[PDB]
Amino acid sequence: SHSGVNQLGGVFVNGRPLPDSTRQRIVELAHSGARPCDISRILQVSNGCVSKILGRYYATGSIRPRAIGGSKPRVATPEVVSKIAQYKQECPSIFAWEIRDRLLSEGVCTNDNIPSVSSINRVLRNLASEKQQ
DNA sequence: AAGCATTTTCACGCATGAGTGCACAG
DNA sequence: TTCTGTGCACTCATGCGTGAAAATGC
Repeated sequence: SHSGVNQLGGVFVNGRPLPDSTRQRIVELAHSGARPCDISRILQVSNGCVSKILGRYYATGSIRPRAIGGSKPRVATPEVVSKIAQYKQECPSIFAWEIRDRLLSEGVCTNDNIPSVSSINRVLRNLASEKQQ
């Protein structure tokens, strides 16, 4: 990414959150009685942004930005993960492909959402450390 | 009887960044 | 041969701030 200047002379990084320092400032200024437009002017942050941050702060008490990107589980869904754990639990010596075949035959997954063996072992590894935590 | 200021909204164009499944290796 | 661990490149459905138009407010 790269920094830029907005119509107010403020530096912003397109697609990224405003620095925590600015976010704290925003709430700090509001707390002392500054209206959103004042905060916008002083901190050279867009009015819409000031509004969103302040709004979310009042609703959640958080100044931290939410998680951008990533993705949601496609094959390793919670029920599938429970099942995988379920299979390993009752037969530790079981192979990933054996676990795959099971998820399929039992109908926990369709040929469209069946995890790759790799993912299955990844799931298994994720569970392993999880219980070490 | 007349407008500018504020605040509210959200389309935009951006940058991801979790989850997945390969090739490769032990 | 099999299997499972590593490292990678890919994917898109997210959330970002901005800018500006639509509401309000004053």
